[PDB]
Order: sequence, then structure tokens, then C-alpha cells
Amino acid sequence: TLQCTNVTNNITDDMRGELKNCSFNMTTELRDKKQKVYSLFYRLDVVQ
Amino acid sequence: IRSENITNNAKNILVQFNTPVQINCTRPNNNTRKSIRIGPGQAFYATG
Amino acid sequence: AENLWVTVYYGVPVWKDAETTLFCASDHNVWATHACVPTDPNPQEIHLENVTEEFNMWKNNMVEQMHTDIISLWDQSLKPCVKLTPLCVTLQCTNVTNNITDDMRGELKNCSFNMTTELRDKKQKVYSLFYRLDVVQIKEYRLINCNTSACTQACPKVSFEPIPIHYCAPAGFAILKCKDKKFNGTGPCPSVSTVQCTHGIKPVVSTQLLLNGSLAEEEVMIRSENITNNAKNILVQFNTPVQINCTRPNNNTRKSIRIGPGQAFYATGDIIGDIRQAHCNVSKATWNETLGKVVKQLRKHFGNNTIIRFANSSGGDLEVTTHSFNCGGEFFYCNTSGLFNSTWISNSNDSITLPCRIKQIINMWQRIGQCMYAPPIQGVIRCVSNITGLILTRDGGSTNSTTETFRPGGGDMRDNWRSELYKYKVVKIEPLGVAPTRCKR
Ligand SMILES: *[C@@H]1O[C@H](CO)[C@@H](O[C@@H]2O[C@H](CO)[C@@H](O[C@@H]3O[C@H](CO)[C@@H](O)[C@H](O[C@H]4O[C@H](CO)[C@@H](O)[C@H](O)[C@@H]4O[C@H]4O[C@H](CO)[C@@H](O)[C@H](O)[C@@H]4O)[C@@H]3O)[C@H](O)[C@H]2NC(C)=O)[C@H](O)[C@H]1NC(C)=O
Ligand SMILES: *[C@@H]1O[C@H](CO)[C@@H](O[C@@H]2O[C@H](CO)[C@@H](O)[C@H](O)[C@H]2NC(C)=O)[C@H](O)[C@H]1NC(C)=O
Ligand SMILES: *[C@@H]1O[C@H](CO)[C@@H](O[C@@H]2O[C@H](CO)[C@@H](O)[C@H](O)[C@H]2NC(C)=O)[C@H](O)[C@H]1NC(C)=O
Ligand SMILES: *[C@@H]1O[C@H](CO)[C@@H](O[C@@H]2O[C@H](CO)[C@@H](O)[C@H](O)[C@H]2NC(C)=O)[C@H](O)[C@H]1NC(C)=O
Ligand SMILES: *[C@@H]1O[C@H](CO)[C@@H](O[C@@H]2O[C@H](CO)[C@@H](O)[C@H](O)[C@H]2NC(C)=O)[C@H](O)[C@H]1NC(C)=O
Ligand SMILES: *[C@@H]1O[C@H](CO)[C@@H](O[C@@H]2O[C@H](CO)[C@@H](O)[C@H](O)[C@H]2NC(C)=O)[C@H](O)[C@H]1NC(C)=O
Ligand SMILES: *[C@@H]1O[C@H](CO)[C@@H](O[C@@H]2O[C@H](CO)[C@@H](O)[C@H](O)[C@H]2NC(C)=O)[C@H](O)[C@H]1NC(C)=O
Ligand SMILES: *[C@@H]1O[C@H](CO)[C@@H](O[C@@H]2O[C@H](CO)[C@@H](O)[C@H](O)[C@H]2NC(C)=O)[C@H](O)[C@H]1NC(C)=O
Ligand SMILES: *[C@@H]1O[C@H](CO)[C@@H](O[C@@H]2O[C@H](CO)[C@@H](O)[C@H](O)[C@H]2NC(C)=O)[C@H](O)[C@H]1NC(C)=O
Ligand SMILES: *[C@@H]1O[C@H](CO)[C@@H](O[C@@H]2O[C@H](CO)[C@@H](O)[C@H](O)[C@H]2NC(C)=O)[C@H](O)[C@H]1NC(C)=O
Ligand SMILES: *[C@@H]1O[C@H](CO)[C@@H](O[C@@H]2O[C@H](CO)[C@@H](O)[C@H](O)[C@H]2NC(C)=O)[C@H](O)[C@H]1NC(C)=O
Ligand SMILES: *[C@@H]1O[C@H](CO)[C@@H](O[C@@H]2O[C@H](CO)[C@@H](O)[C@H](O)[C@H]2NC(C)=O)[C@H](O)[C@H]1NC(C)=O
Ligand SMILES: *[C@@H]1O[C@H](CO)[C@@H](O[C@@H]2O[C@H](CO)[C@@H](O)[C@H](O)[C@H]2NC(C)=O)[C@H](O)[C@H]1NC(C)=O
Ligand SMILES: *[C@@H]1O[C@H](CO)[C@@H](O)[C@H](O)[C@H]1NC(C)=O
Ligand SMILES: *[C@@H]1O[C@H](CO)[C@@H](O)[C@H](O)[C@H]1NC(C)=O
Ligand SMILES: *[C@@H]1O[C@H](CO)[C@@H](O)[C@H](O)[C@H]1NC(C)=O
Ligand SMILES: *[C@@H]1O[C@H](CO)[C@@H](O)[C@H](O)[C@H]1NC(C)=O
Ligand SMILES: *[C@@H]1O[C@H](CO)[C@@H](O)[C@H](O)[C@H]1NC(C)=O
Ligand SMILES: *[C@@H]1O[C@H](CO)[C@@H](O)[C@H](O)[C@H]1NC(C)=O
Ligand SMILES: *[C@@H]1O[C@H](CO)[C@@H](O)[C@H](O)[C@H]1NC(C)=O
Repeated sequence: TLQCTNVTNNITDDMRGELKNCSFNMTTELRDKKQKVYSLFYRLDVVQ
Repeated sequence: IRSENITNNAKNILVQFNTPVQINCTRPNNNTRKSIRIGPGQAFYATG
Repeated sequence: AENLWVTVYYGVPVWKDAETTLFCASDHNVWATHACVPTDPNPQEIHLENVTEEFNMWKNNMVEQMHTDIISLWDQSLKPCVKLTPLCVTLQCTNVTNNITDDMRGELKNCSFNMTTELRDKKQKVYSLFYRLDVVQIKEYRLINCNTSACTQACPKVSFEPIPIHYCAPAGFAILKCKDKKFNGTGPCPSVSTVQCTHGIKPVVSTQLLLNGSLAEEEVMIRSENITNNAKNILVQFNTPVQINCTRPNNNTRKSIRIGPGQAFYATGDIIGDIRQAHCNVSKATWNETLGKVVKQLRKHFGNNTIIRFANSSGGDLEVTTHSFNCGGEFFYCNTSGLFNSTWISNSNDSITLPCRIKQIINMWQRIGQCMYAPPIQGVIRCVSNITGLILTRDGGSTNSTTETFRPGGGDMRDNWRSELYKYKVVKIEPLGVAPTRCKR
């Protein structure tokens, strides 16, 4: 599950909603640990 | 102009130019890549 | 006046230096002989009169192919084996201090951890004894390999003991063998034969000391690609072997932990009795007079009044700075500082004890990201081997000084394979020939 917000810092009118700032929990090298990370995804790559 | 059956509109027409047309394609964003260790020897490359 | 015409001869005895793929012959084990042709009970050697052949052990492609074959056999013997991905967890480790000697302090860690079971929704608290060399602190530890790659446990039924392997040329190729004793591997061999397969060569993996190999029949043989280049390894072959006795004396207990459906991880349970260091013994007098032989043969290359000194390995990985080898499933890394510690000036029953450290996480060939976990061996382990040679490296050697210093080397197993294939080469037969003769068709 991705928790996504809108990327709105220095975007043009034709880039609105095109990039998602998504934070998620991810596995680590140790099987018993999780890391909260984030990534920029494209609107075409994620579905609500 | 090359078509398997030019009178069949279900056949694709292949056009070959004698002179090329120059196309200049850019992604202008200065993208930052970060690397996330998701397992032993396993990296996922996120957009920072 | 001559009246000579072209004449074609088929079946001529002519050959060229060639590179081809040799095949395996032999009389559960890593060095899979279930894909090797049976060896002929009476192999045929054809002694070629008057044939003087060019040999070069340092460009022998047989060595490269054999290295590839050994690596591939190692890789495919590990494929149907447990991948220890679950083992990359947090370990809660304490010191093993019950009946340890002063030289085993901190060497063993008693590590408890949570592990998966055969049921996906259940965890088991288990513990294991790990070696100081295998764990790194994050009281909390992790296995050394967990930030590089997951490790494959060696299947406990597969044996690591080397089996002799014979290398045979295909149709249209011949293996030429140099029968010349005193041969130093490069140049013209005037005593040549043809063999369909090489002799049984055991894939003995070791560093700084060649074990269980072939001996020189006349005297100690020094072989270097360019003896005056100190960046080239010197291969020493003994005429008489040196007996080395290596033991891990701990009475190890192996327990089996079900980490998944049909998946077992073999942990070290508890050492029954006293905990004390693994080691190797070499006869002091035998080693001393063997080094005397090596020195007498090195003076032939480095001067007759020079000082010949033997010193420790310079540095690097634990694989290269120690005599690293495999003794009945366990992986030893022995400190050969009591062996190479002496100077030689031109003019009883005790033994040298080399302390050894055990490892379970193994990177055999000089590769990164592909590691093997050695399961613990039940009980005490002891082996006896022949040192039949050395891999040395000369130190510096500018014209400033008259002392030559040699240090144990190794790491690259191609030098181990080159010490057995030095007297072999592969050629391809060129049967067609054209000559002048008086006939006309
Ligand atoms: C140089 O050559 C010498 C001589 O050839 C080598 O020394 C010999 O090495 C072999 C192998 O290490 C050794 O054979 C072992 O002897 C033990 C004592 O008799 C045996 O216990 C052992 O058998 C066990 O292991 C085999 C696989 O290795 C299994 O097939 C076998 O079933 C046994 O396994 C059972 O028992 C163990 C322990 O409880 C358990 O883990 C298993 O699951 C299973 O229950 C071998 O037969 C010779 O004894 C050595 N000989 C001498 C004189 O030392 C030397 O190693 C070579 N050097 C190098 C560097 O290669
Ligand atoms: C995407 O979201 C993350 C998290 O909200 C942003 O990272 C934060 O950036 C601020 C400064 O801008 C820092 O003070 C925070 O500490 C950061 N948080 C983390 C978890 O790193 C990031 O800037 C956002 N990126 C975009 C393009 O919107
Ligand atoms: C990462 O995981 C944590 C915990 O697993 C999430 O935090 C929990 O969020 C739920 C709501 O869905 C709450 O009910 C819990 O109380 C939270 N627990 C903690 C410890 O905070 C967190 O939301 C996850 N983050 C992302 C980006 O998915
Ligand atoms: C090119 O494609 C057309 C369309 O499929 C072919 O002509 C049709 O053939 C069907 C066959 O039953 C007739 O019912 C149609 O009346 C035809 N239409 C026309 C416009 O001719 C035509 O035969 C194809 N050409 C070739 C060379 O195969
Ligand atoms: C595509 O064309 C546009 C103009 O229509 C280019 O935008 C110009 O880029 C140059 C970069 O050297 C700037 O100096 C101009 O100020 C830009 N003008 C405008 C109106 O944006 C764009 O760079 C071109 N892209 C490619 C890949 O050729
Ligand atoms: C390693 O640690 C384990 C756990 O601390 C030890 O196992 C315990 O041994 C005592 C007797 O010495 C028993 O009473 C406990 O029930 C055992 N605990 C478990 C979880 O089995 C083990 O003896 C230690 N081994 C070494 C070599 O230190
Ligand atoms: C095995 O897992 C259990 C539970 O997942 C661990 O016990 C927890 O330890 C944390 C500290 O890291 C405490 O905050 C929790 O309250 C503990 N929970 C319980 C139920 O005891 C335990 O430490 C793990 N064991 C090992 C060896 O890693
Ligand atoms: C260590 O070296 C000795 C001496 O070369 C080996 O003993 C010889 O074994 C061969 C078997 O191929 C016999 O034909 C010789 O007669 C033996 N010679 C002596 C003096 O015993 C011994 O087998 C070697 N040990 C190992 C483990 O390689
Ligand atoms: C053995 O290797 C050495 C490399 O050190 C070769 O000699 C050197 O060649 C370079 C080439 O420019 C010179 O700069 C060095 O001065 C040479 N070394 C010495 C000590 O003179 C040498 O030719 C090689 N031997 C053979 C037979 O190939
Ligand atoms: C290596 O040599 C040492 C001696 O320095 C051996 O230790 C002896 O082992 C025997 C076993 O039969 C005992 O009876 C002696 O009391 C031990 N003496 C000492 C001083 O430790 C050791 O066993 C040898 N190991 C091998 C593998 O040969
Ligand atoms: C290595 O072990 C062998 C035995 O496995 C030792 O050979 C013994 O040597 C003594 C001489 O001190 C003889 O009395 C015994 O009869 C030999 N035993 C056998 C079975 O041959 C050898 O001495 C050991 N070498 C070292 C350096 O420890
Ligand atoms: C070869 O011998 C030297 C000295 O005889 C060893 O150097 C020692 O290294 C350890 C490791 O940190 C130090 O604690 C000692 O203080 C060093 N001794 C001296 C006298 O400086 C060297 O380690 C040996 N070579 C190998 C490969 O072990
Ligand atoms: C290999 O053995 C030598 C000889 O014992 C080690 O050198 C000793 O190192 C200790 C430090 O732990 C010093 O206290 C001794 O004085 C050193 N002795 C000599 C003769 O130099 C050497 O450290 C060992 N190699 C490794 C890698 O541990
Ligand atoms: C993100 O932006 C798009 C377009 O500006 C908008 O339709 C969408 O509702 C926004 N989502 C948010 C603010 O969560
Ligand atoms: C992109 O950003 C990096 C880091 O700030 C900078 O060094 C680089 O010059 C930038 N590239 C462009 C084309 O602006
Ligand atoms: C384990 O023993 C070593 C050497 O005796 C010591 O340096 C280390 O601190 C010990 N660790 C413990 C008691 O956790
Ligand atoms: C793994 O960890 C060790 C020690 O913590 C470190 O030396 C090594 O560089 C690390 N490897 C990678 C790939 O990060
Ligand atoms: C020993 O090796 C050297 C390497 O240059 C070679 O020239 C010499 O011929 C070899 N020895 C004999 C007897 O051929
Ligand atoms: C090792 O321990 C087992 C079980 O305690 C015992 O039967 C065996 O004899 C021991 N072996 C040695 C060499 O002490
Ligand atoms: C090396 O030899 C010297 C004698 O000059 C001795 O004092 C020293 O202990 C030896 N080192 C080892 C590791 O045996």
C-alpha cells in the first residue's frame, strides 16, 4: 500500500497530478525489520 | 509505400522516407535516483 | 628436368597448437563424475621418438578450461540446496565461555534468533553457535553476508573430498605430454608422448601450499613465468612430500531446524566437552630440510651468495593471508607464520603448530555476491595431507640490497591447476599434406 500526495513544488500547469510522492513500508536486508521510504511515481504507474 | 494489400484497410501501410526528419526528444527534469536496500544484495532504485 | 608433380597424402602425422573443449573421464560429491566417461583400464601412451615440442605452462588453455569446469561443477552442486534467505535476521549473541581456552575467547558466539517454521504464520525461537568470523555487530549481530547476498547451504550429503579427474581430447585432437624430468614448464621438451587422457588430477582447493598433488621425480622444481618479475608467482614443486596433520578437536553437535516445508537449516548445537583451537602440525626437521632444498634451488636463479629469507604473507583477505583449505567438510584458515620465518646465509620429534580458524560462510572463487554456507560436521575432525609444493611471491628486489625475500601467495586457483597441467598441451591433427613426387595422374 502506497500513501501518496501530489507533487506541487515547481510544477507547470501541464504537470499537475502527473507525479505522486508516495511513502511506503519496505523490507530491509534483515528479515525482521521494516523501513519507511518514499519515491516519486508517475500517475500512469499507480492506481488508487 | 508498401502494403500487403493496399485496397484492404485492415492492412498496415509502411511508408519509407527518402530523407529523414529530425526529432529531438527531451525529458528536462533533473531526476535524482536513490537506492533502497530491499533485501540481501537487492536494491530498488527510487526517484528521490 | 625434375618432372615433379603435386601429390596429396592423407593421414600425415602433423599437428598445430589448438584450443578445444576437453572432456572428463574418471574411474554424492561436488566433482560430479556422473557426467564423466569411464576411464580406460589400460590407457595407451604413445612415446613419440625424435619429437621436440614447444611447451608453455603459463599460456596453457587447459588450465583455463579446467578452472571453468571446476567452478561450474561447484555451482551446479549447490543449485538443489537450501537458500538461507530466512537466516538474515537480527541475532542476539553472547560469548561462549564454558570450557574455552585463552586462545578461543570471543571466537564463538551463542546466538539466539527468531526463525520461520513450516507453517507460514508461526515463528520459533532457536539458537546456534556461530564463529566470530561469520557475524558482525549491528549484543545484536547479523551474518557477515547479509548486506551482500543470500547464502546457499551446502547439501549435507554432498562430499567435498577431491576425486581425480582425467582430461581427454576429442577426435582430431591429441594431448602431448612432456616426459622430461627437470622440465621447468617452458621451452622445448625433447621427450614427448601422446596420451588420450591426462593422469588423474584431484581438484584440491588451497592457498599458500599445494596439497595432495604430484611430486617431482628428481629434485625441487622452481617454475615462474618470468623469474625476474616479482609480480609473477613462483610455483615450487617438492620431490618429497611434507606431512601436515590438521585437526578441529571440538566435538561438534549438529541440530536440524525446520525453516520451511522441506527446508532444514543445520545449526551448531553445543560443543561436547572442552573448547579448544583447531590447528595443523608439520614436522620441524622435514620442513627445515625441505626449505633447504628450496633455497638451494632458488640460489640458481637469484645468485650463489645471496641471502634467501622466508617471511609472512603481506596482507589482504583471510583467504590469501592464510593457508586456507578444506578438511572433511570444514573450512580451515591456518596462520603459516611459523613456516615462513627464517633467513638462509650462503656457506628431533617436535613440530611446528599452525593455529587455524574455522569459517562457515565461504566465498570459494574470487567472486563477490555468491556465497556458500558450510553445515557443521558432527564430531571431531582430523585429516592428514601431503604438502607437495608452494606458491611464493618475491618481495621487492631492487638492486639496493642483496637479500631476497619470499612470502606465501595464492588466492587464484589457476596456479593450483597449472601445477598439475604444466607438462600437458593440446594439439589438432593436420592430416592433409602436399609434397613433390615423380608420379603423374
Ligand atoms: C588429502 O588426502 C587425504 C587422504 O586421501 C585426505 O584425508 C582423508 O580425508 C577424508 C575426507 O575428509 C577422510 O574420510 C573421512 O573419514 C572419517 C573418519 O573415518 C569419516 O567419518 C568420513 O565419513 C563421513 O563423511 C563422508 C563424506 O565426507 C560420508 O560419506 C560418510 O558417510 C561420513 O558421514 C557420516 O558421518 C558424519 C560425521 O558424523 C556426518 O556428518 C554425516 O552426516 C554422516 O552421518 C570420511 O570417510 C579420510 O579419513 C582422510 N584420511 C586421512 C588419512 O586423513 C585429506 O583430506 C586430503 N587433503 C585435502 C586438502 O583434500
Ligand atoms: C516527498 O515527501 C517527502 C516526505 O514528506 C519529502 O521529504 C521531506 O522533505 C522535507 C523538506 O522539504 C524534510 O524536512 C523532511 O525531513 C523530508 N522527509 C523525509 C521522510 O525525508 C520530499 O521533499 C517530498 N518530495 C516532493 C518532490 O514533494
Ligand atoms: C508503515 O507501517 C506502520 C505500522 O505497521 C503504519 O502505521 C500504522 O498505521 C495504522 C493505520 O493504517 C495505525 O492503526 C497504526 O497504529 C500505525 N502504527 C504505527 C506503529 O504507527 C504506517 O502507516 C505504515 N506507513 C506506510 C507509508 O504505509
Ligand atoms: C484485398 O482485400 C480485399 C478485401 O478483403 C479483397 O477484396 C474483397 O474480397 C472479398 C472476398 O469474398 C469480396 O467479398 C469483396 O467484395 C472484395 N472487395 C473488393 C473491394 O475487392 C481483395 O481480393 C484483396 N486483394 C488481393 C490481391 O488479395
Ligand atoms: C523544443 O522547442 C522549444 C521551443 O519551442 C525549446 O524551448 C527552448 O529551449 C531553449 C534551450 O536552448 C531555450 O533557450 C528557449 O528559451 C526555449 N524556448 C521555449 C519557448 O521554451 C525546447 O528546448 C526544445 N526541445 C528540444 C528537445 O529540442
Ligand atoms: C547457548 O545458549 C542457550 C540458551 O541460553 C543455552 O541453552 C540453555 O542451557 C541451559 C543449561 O546450560 C538450559 O537450562 C536452558 O534451558 C537452555 N536454553 C535453551 C533455550 O535451550 C546453551 O547451553 C548455550 N550454549 C553454550 C555453548 O553457551
Ligand atoms: C523474537 O521475537 C519476539 C517478538 O517478536 C521478540 O520479543 C520482543 O522484543 C522487543 C524488543 O526488541 C520487545 O519490545 C517486545 O515486547 C518483545 N515481545 C515479546 C512478545 O516478547 C524477541 O526479542 C525476539 N527474539 C530474538 C532472539 O530476536
Ligand atoms: C603422501 O605421499 C606419499 C609418498 O609419495 C604417498 O605414498 C605413496 O602412495 C602411492 C600410491 O599412489 C604408492 O604407490 C607409493 O608407494 C607410496 N609411497 C610411500 C613412500 O608411501 C601417500 O599416499 C601420500 N598421501 C596422500 C594423502 O596423498
Ligand atoms: C620480466 O619482466 C620485467 C618487467 O619488470 C621485464 O623487464 C622490464 O621491462 C620494462 C619495460 O620497459 C623496463 O622498463 C624495466 O626496466 C625492465 N626491468 C628490468 C629489471 O630491467 C623483463 O623483460 C621480463 N623478462 C622477460 C624474459 O620477458
Ligand atoms: C599437534 O601437536 C600437539 C603437540 O604440540 C598435539 O598435542 C598433543 O596431542 C596428544 C594427542 O594424542 C596428547 O596426548 C598430548 O598430550 C598433546 N600435547 C600437547 C602439548 O598438546 C596435537 O594433538 C597434535 N595434533 C595433530 C592433529 O597432530
Ligand atoms: C601425523 O600423523 C601421523 C599419523 O596419522 C603420524 O605418524 C606417526 O608418527 C610416529 C612418529 O612420531 C610413529 O611412531 C607412528 O607410528 C606414526 N603413525 C602412523 C599411523 O603412521 C605423524 O608423526 C604425524 N605428523 C606430525 C607432524 O604430527
Ligand atoms: C607476520 O608476522 C607479523 C609480526 O611477526 C604479524 O604482525 C602482527 O599482526 C598482529 C595483527 O594485528 C598484531 O596484533 C601484532 O602486533 C603484529 N606483530 C608485530 C610484531 O608487529 C603479522 O600479522 C604476520 N602475518 C600474518 C599474515 O599474520
Ligand atoms: C600469526 O602468528 C603470529 C605468531 O604468533 C602472530 O604474531 C603474534 O601476534 C600477537 C598478537 O595477537 C603478539 O602478541 C605476538 O607477539 C606475535 N608474535 C610474533 C612472533 O610476532 C600473528 O599475529 C598471527 N597472525 C594473525 C593474522 O593473527
Ligand atoms: C492532485 O492534483 C490533481 C490535478 O491538479 C487533482 O485532480 C487531484 O485531486 C489532486 N489530488 C490531491 C490533492 O490529493
Ligand atoms: C542536476 O542537479 C545536479 C545536482 O544539483 C547538478 O550538479 C547538475 O548540474 C544538474 N544538471 C542540470 C542539467 O541542471
Ligand atoms: C567476549 O569476549 C571478548 C574477549 O574475551 C571480549 O572482548 C568481549 O567484550 C566479550 N563480549 C561480551 C562479554 O559480550
Ligand atoms: C557490508 O558490511 C561490511 C561491514 O559492516 C562492510 O565492510 C561492507 O562494505 C558492506 N558491504 C556492502 C555491499 O555494503
Ligand atoms: C627454464 O625456463 C627458462 C625461461 O626463460 C627457459 O629459457 C629455459 O630453457 C628453461 N630450462 C631449460 C632446460 O630449457
Ligand atoms: C563426542 O560426543 C559424543 C556424545 O557425547 C560421544 O559419543 C563421542 O564419543 C564423542 N567423541 C569424541 C571424539 O570425544
Ligand atoms: C620467527 O623466528 C624468530 C627467531 O629469529 C623467533 O623469535 C620468532 O618467535 C619466530 N616467529 C614465529 C611465529 O615462530
